[PDB]
Amino acid sequence: EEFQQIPDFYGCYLLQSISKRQSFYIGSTPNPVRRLRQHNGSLSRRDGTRPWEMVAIVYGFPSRIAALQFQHAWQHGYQTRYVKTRKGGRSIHHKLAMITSLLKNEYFRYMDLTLHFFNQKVEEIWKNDKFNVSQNNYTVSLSQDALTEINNDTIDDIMDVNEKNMELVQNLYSTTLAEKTKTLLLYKEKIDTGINTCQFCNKIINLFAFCRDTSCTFVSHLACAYRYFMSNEDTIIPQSPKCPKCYTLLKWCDVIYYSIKLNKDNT
Amino acid sequence: EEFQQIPDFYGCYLLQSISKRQSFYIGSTPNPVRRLRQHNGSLSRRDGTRPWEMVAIVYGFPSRIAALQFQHAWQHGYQTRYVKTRKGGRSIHHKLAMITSLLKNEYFRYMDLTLHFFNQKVEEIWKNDKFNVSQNNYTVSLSQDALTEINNDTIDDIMDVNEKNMELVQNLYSTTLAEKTKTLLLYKEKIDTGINTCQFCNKIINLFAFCRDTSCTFVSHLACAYRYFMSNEDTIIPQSPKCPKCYTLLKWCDVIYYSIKLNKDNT
Ligand SMILES: [Cl-]
Ligand SMILES: [Cl-]
Ligand SMILES: [Zn+2]
Ligand SMILES: [Zn+2]
Ligand SMILES: [Zn+2]
Ligand SMILES: [Zn+2]
Repeated sequence: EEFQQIPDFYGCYLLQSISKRQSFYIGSTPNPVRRLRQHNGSLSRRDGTRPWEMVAIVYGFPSRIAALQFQHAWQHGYQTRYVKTRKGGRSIHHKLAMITSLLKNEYFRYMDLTLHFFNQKVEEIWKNDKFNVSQNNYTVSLSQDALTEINNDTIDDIMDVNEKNMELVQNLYSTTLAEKTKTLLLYKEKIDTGINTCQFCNKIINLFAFCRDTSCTFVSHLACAYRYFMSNEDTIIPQSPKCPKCYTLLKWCDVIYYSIKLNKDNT
Repeated sequence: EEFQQIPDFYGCYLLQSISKRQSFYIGSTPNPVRRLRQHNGSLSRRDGTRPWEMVAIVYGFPSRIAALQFQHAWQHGYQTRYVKTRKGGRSIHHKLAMITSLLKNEYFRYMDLTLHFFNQKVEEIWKNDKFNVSQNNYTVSLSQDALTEINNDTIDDIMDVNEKNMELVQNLYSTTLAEKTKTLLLYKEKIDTGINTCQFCNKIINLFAFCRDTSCTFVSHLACAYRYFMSNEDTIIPQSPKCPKCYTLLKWCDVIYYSIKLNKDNT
């Protein structure tokens, strides 16, 4: 209906088999923790494909549909270079080239997505950009205590990677939700308390826009913020929206997420 | 969750005041009929802005969020030309230039949107493209019995336009839903009956793809269809997917809509 929200979490992930390093899987899900557990099932109930390491996830999608299409393109879409080139290949290099293609050279560039690595070696192969996909505007993060050059010579090695990788995926998922919860609760507090006017149109406010900095005093109509942001390359989405009060670089999709969510939760 | 659907209907509309021809309003809604009625309220409970004629609607959006952003950009986004130019102006020409900008020159081009006119004079001013926004890939339709050059010299004139415009908006809305319902029911019938294999991978099928032509026999995994479609300019969305069985030009977003919906309704 007219109250559908941007998902709290929706990501597109790459799995790499811990023992079979040239085996990959691309999927998408609103709960990576649960999904990775299904993917691995039980190692006791076998060719060694399982267990999988989730090595990277792209998240922040405005909906399931847009995540599905990122997934489709990742799996079977074409690479580009700053024009179109060869279809996505088999190696880790090709899998990671497609990410760069989609985020940097494709319309996805405008969605303020986050690319997160759970494996540092996979992060560096990506940063490498072997095929020179690109010579902003997404986020790249790497897990604290990310895995480095994986050992898989032994059973204990393999079970260790699996185990640490779970913890790492769990930490990103729970922190993200918790950070969203905290930020939401403080925006609600701001609305329930003050009778604040929009910074721009000065009319007592129905969708809201706040700063990321939850102690900052910037508040406005969502459509007013957009107008200001489009005023001071971008034609239809503000790609580097600085807050007019603190100048912290905002993510416009983030601002919409809380706007939509705060509106939804009320009703 | 993982069962969110592409909306049965979600559109971005332009209103033009019947009496005040230079007054416009841009909005978006999953139910244009209900929304237009709210916009007009009652003419008995006044400056003559009301009643509004809904002159055009863009629909087919994958979600509320994407419709919201089309709306934002329409209202306050920049025009382009085949580079960026002047911000959207006040005239009917400028309002309609922004549509062309968004559909033809912007990422929206890939969403298989439909631009529908309820007013033929507004359609022709749009087709005119006074500012030469563009020298595929959306649909343009015009209401059967669309209004031509509006009379608003009198009360009866004005109430007549209002009245006919309602009927016209109602006919597009109800037909669209009914056409979607019919097409869905026949795809369900196809699944409940046959034990069909995918046309491409030959494995007995979890998302489906069918032809628009509901009597056509093409069926496949959604991801398989996408792969085929990306094989035979487009880098990540198949812009002219011809069915492999009948060669009718498909809309990929339409195919996803029924795919997602058929999957959703089952569970
Ligand atoms: Cl296995
Ligand atoms: Cl009025
Ligand atoms: Zn305002
Ligand atoms: Zn601030
Ligand atoms: Zn198949
Ligand atoms: Zn066919």
